[PDB]
Amino acid sequence: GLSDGEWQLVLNVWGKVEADVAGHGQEVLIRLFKGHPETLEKFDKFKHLKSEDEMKASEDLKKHGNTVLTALGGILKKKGHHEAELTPLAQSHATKHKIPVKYLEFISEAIIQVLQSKHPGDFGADAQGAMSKALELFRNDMAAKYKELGFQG
Ligand code: HEM
Repeated sequence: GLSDGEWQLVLNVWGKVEADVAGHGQEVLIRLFKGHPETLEKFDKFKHLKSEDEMKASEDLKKHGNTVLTALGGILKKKGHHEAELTPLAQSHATKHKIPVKYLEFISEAIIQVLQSKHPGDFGADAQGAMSKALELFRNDMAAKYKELGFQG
């Protein structure tokens, strides 16, 4: 449900993430886990991190943040015509990783916070509104797929 100009604002600030995907991805998962501690409990591999300093040092957390934002970028570049990219993620998150839809709101919040924290000058009011709409469209489509698969949306 985005306009073409709102997709361009999203893809233009996504270019800042592409200049450093793993660094943004690491900061998103740290913000997700420090903001909403219960999300960390879905990651069996990341329990042992008892602090933001242990999370910062974890090369596996950084590698997983990289994988997370590389997939999200694949989804955003499709501008809404993203069913083929979205399906595999809704499949794996609804079944194997046991992620509720609400946790998707939390990581959406962490992404905006990261973008605002790292690019305050480039991520103004128009870019913010457009990225919020993009992440809402992703969340909504993820939830519709979960319902299709027999899960709570
Ligand atoms: C923008 C939203 C998200 C994206 C793009 C994303 C993407 C991914 C990708 C690409 C993988 C590896 C492939 C796969 O298994 O599907 C993955 C794994 C995983 N995701 Fe996400 N994810 C998102 C949100 C979440 C949230 C909010 C949680 C938990 C609160 C979560 C939990 C996990 C877990 C537990 C795994 C498996 C990790 C492991 O290797 O041990 N994901 N995610």
